[PDB]
Amino acid sequence: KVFERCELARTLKRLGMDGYRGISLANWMCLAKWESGYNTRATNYNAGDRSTDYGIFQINSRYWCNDGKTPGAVNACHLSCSALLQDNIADAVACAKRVVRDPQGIRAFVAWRNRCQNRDVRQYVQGCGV
Repeated sequence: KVFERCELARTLKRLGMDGYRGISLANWMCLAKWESGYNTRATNYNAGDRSTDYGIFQINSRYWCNDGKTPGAVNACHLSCSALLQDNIADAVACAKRVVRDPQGIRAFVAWRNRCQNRDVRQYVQGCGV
């Protein structure tokens, strides 16, 4: 499913993402935008280390979810990577919350460092009623 901007913002809000571990909803929106374009079906294979990024937040199969074909997988979210390709993002959100519980927090997602950090991110939630 490809989310409309405000539809996604309200959805993340309901799922308890606003202010989770000090991360604002606008920051989460910026992350989703640049990781997948708000597309839950997005996948990206990393030929270098043989891992794959899954879903709206492009969560990696080496550390977070299990796809059974990634060398040295850890499955920290204790989830099948399949769960990260659903239209319903509850599982993706639960896993994203797990990711940011590590020391790095939101910094764990490189895309956030490149496109969101130290930038004006209000634009992502404006007009959404969140």
